[PDB]
Amino acid sequence: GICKSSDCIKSAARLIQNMDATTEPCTDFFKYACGGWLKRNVIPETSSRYGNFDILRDELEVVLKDVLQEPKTEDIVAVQKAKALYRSCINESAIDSRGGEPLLKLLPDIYGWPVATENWEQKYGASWTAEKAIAQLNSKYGKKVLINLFVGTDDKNSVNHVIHIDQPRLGLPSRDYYECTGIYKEACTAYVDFMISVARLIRQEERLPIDENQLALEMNKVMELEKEIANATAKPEDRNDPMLLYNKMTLAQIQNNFSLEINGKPFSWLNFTNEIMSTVNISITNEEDVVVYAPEYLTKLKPILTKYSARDLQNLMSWRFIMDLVSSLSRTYKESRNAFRKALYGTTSETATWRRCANYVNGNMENAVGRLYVEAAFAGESKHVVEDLIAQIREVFIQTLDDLTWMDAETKKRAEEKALAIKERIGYPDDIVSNDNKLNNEYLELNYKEDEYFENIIQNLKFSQSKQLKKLREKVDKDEWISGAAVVNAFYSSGRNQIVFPAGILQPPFFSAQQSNSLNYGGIGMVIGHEITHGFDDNGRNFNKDGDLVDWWTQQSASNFKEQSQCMVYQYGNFSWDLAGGQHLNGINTLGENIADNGGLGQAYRAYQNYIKKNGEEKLLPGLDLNHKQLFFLNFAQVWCGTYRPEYAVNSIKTDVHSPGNFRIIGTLQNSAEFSEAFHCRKNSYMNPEKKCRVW
Ligand SMILES: SC[C@@H](Cc1ccccc1)c1nc2c[nH+]ccc2[nH]1
Ligand SMILES: *[C@@H]1O[C@H](CO)[C@@H](O)[C@H](O)[C@H]1NC(C)=O
Ligand SMILES: *[C@@H]1O[C@H](CO)[C@@H](O)[C@H](O)[C@H]1NC(C)=O
Ligand SMILES: *[C@@H]1O[C@H](CO)[C@@H](O)[C@H](O)[C@H]1NC(C)=O
Ligand SMILES: [Zn+2]
Repeated sequence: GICKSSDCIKSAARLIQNMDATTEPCTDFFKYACGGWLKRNVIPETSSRYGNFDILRDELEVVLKDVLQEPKTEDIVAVQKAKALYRSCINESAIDSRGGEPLLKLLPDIYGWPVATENWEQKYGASWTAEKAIAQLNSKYGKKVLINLFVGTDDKNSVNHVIHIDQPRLGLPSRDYYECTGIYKEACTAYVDFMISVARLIRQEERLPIDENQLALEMNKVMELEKEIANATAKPEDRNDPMLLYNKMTLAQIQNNFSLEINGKPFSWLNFTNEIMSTVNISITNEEDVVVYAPEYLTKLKPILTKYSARDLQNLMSWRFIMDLVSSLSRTYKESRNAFRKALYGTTSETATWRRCANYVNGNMENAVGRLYVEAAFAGESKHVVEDLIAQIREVFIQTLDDLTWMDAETKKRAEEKALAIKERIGYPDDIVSNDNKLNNEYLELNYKEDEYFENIIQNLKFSQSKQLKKLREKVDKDEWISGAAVVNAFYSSGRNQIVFPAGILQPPFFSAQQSNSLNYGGIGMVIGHEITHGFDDNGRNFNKDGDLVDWWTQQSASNFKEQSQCMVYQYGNFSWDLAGGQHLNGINTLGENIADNGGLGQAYRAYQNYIKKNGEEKLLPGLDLNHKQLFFLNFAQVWCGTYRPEYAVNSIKTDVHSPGNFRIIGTLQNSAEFSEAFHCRKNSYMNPEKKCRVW
C-alpha cells in the first residue's frame, strides 16, 4: 500500500535526494537526513548561508520578480508604486550616472561628515549639538546612534505606546567583534578601511585634497570611540529578562539620574526628546514617562562621551548612516564595501540586483507586494487546513499541561488561560485583496520617481519614521499584521500574544494539502508549536494573555522553569561548531529558540499521533524504507539541511537567536524519546542520551 500520486512522487524524491542512508540515524541524524544535500550543494558566492530554508526564500524572490516586472493596465496605484519602485531599483545605469551626488546632496542635512569636509567646526559646530544631531538622524532617517530613542509598544500595557530609550546597535555585528583580534581581526581592519575608502571617494568627488594619514588618523579615532561604546553595551545574556529590562522613568528622573556632558553642556534629554517628537508636531513634558532598557549603558556613557570632540562624535554618527547608503550609490561606492561584507558574511559578490530589489520593495510595501504574491502563488484553502492544524496543536499544548510535573496547579491554569487567548494569523489578511482603498491609502503619502532610486529610499526612511513616532498617543491596532505574506518565516508577538504564519512558509517541505500529513505535522506542525511555545519561553512566559508584562507564575513554578530550562542552556552550550572554528554556542542567547524547538516538535508529534488514532495510518511513500513516524522526523530535520560560510558562522554564533540548523536537529532529537523509538536507538547512542531535557 504505497501512495503513488504525483505529489507523493515529488515528496519522496525530495526526501531521498536529501538524505544519506549510508549513515546510521542514531549516530548522526543530521548527516543521515541531510547527507546527500551536503554532498551535492556548494554555498553560492552571494550566500552567507545556504540550505533548504534559504532556497525557499530564493524561490519566493523569483515569484516577486515575475509579479513586479510587468506593468498591468488594471494595476491599482498602490501596486504601480511597488512596480515603479522596483523599476527605479533595478536601473543601474541611472544610478551609476549619479555617482555619489545623491549622498553629497544629503550630507549637509545631517550636520556633515567632518573627515570629508572643510572647516566642519565653522560650518556646523556653531549650530551643532548632540541633541540636535542625534535627533535628526533618528527622526528623519531612522538611524539610531549613541542613544536609541524609539516610540514603541508598552510592555506593561499592550494597548498603549511609549517612548523607549535603549543602547544603540553597532557598525559591526556584535560587541565581541570590537576585540579586534583573532577571528575578528579582518573584520575590524576591513571596517576601518571601509570608513577610509568611503571618505576618500567623497573628498575626491568634492574635489577635496586627500591626506591618507589624517584619514587614518580620524577613522581610527572613530573606531576607538565605537570600541568604548561597544564595551559599555550590555550583553544579550544580561538583557534577556524583560522584568529586569523594564524600568519606567520620567524624563525628569532621567535628566537627574543619567546626565551626559557632550562637548560641553551637558545634555538636555527634554531637548533631545522634543527635537525628535517635534518632527511630528507632538509635545513632550519633562514629566513624560519613558521606558529605559539600558540604564547601565547610559551611566557608562557619561565618562566616555566627555572625552571626545563633537568632530569625533559626528564622524562616528554620520558614518553609521553612510555605512548603509553606499550600496544604493554608483558602482564605485558599491565597491568600497567589498572586503567588509566578505569579512562579516564570507560572500564574494552582491546578490542579483533584481533579487535585492524584489526584497527591498517587499520590505517597504509588504502588503502591496503581499497581495501580488498571494494572487500568483497561494491557493486559498491551504489556510483552512492550517487553521485546523493550529487548533489541534493549541489543544495538545493545553493537554500536556497536565503531564508536566514541574508546575503547580494554579500556574498550569494560567498557562491554559494564556494559550486559549492566542490569536492566530494565517496566510495573509484578506483586506489586502478585497479592500483596494485601504491598500492605496497605506501608501498615499508616497510618490516615487522611476529615475531617482536614492530619493525614493530616502523618502521611505522618512515615511517609516514619521509613521512610527506618531503612534505615541495612539492606541495599538489589533487588526495589524506583524508580517507581510511574502515571507518565508513565522512569528510570535508577546505584546499581541499572536502567532503568525505567512503564505510564504506554507509550502513544501513545511506544508501541502497534497503531501503526507506526517510531513505536514513534522514541518508546519512543528513550526506552529515552535511559535506557540514562544509564548511560554524565557521571554514570553513573562507576558500575560493580553500581552502585558506581568507575572502570573508562582515563585516555585518560575524557579523550576529556570531549572528545567537550565538543562538546555548546558546541552546546547556544549556543542562546539566547526564552521565557527570550534567555538561553543551561547546556551543563554539561544535558549528561547531551543525551548521553542523542543516543545514545538513534541507538541506536533502528539498531534500527529492524535491524528492517526482518529483517521488510521497513512499509505507509505514509494522508494523509502521508512514508516511515517520515521518520515515525521525526516522532514523535521530536512527543513534545516544547510551549511554556513565560516565568516558568517562566526557572525551568527553571536548574532542569531537560533541555533544553527544542524544543532537544532541534533539538539531536539536527543531530548526526544519518540525519535529513538522511531529509529530503535540504543541507550546512549549519540542521538539518544539517557539524560534528556524537557520543559514544555
Ligand atoms: S522564530 C521563527 C522560526 C520559525 C521556524 C521554526 C521551526 C522550523 C522552521 C522555522 C525561525 N525563523 C527563522 C529564520 N531563520 C533561521 C531560523 C529560524 N527559525
Ligand atoms: C534607466 O533610467 C534612465 C533614466 O535616466 C532611463 O533613461 C533609461 O531608459 C532607464 N532604463 C530602463 C530600462 O527603464
Ligand atoms: C533644543 O535646544 C536647542 C539648543 O540650541 C535649541 O536651539 C532648540 O530650539 C531646542 N529645541 C527644542 C525642541 O526644544
Ligand atoms: C556543558 O555542560 C556542563 C555540565 O552542566 C556545564 O558545566 C558546562 O558549562 C556546559 N558547557 C557550556 C559551555 O555551557
Ligand atoms: Zn522561534
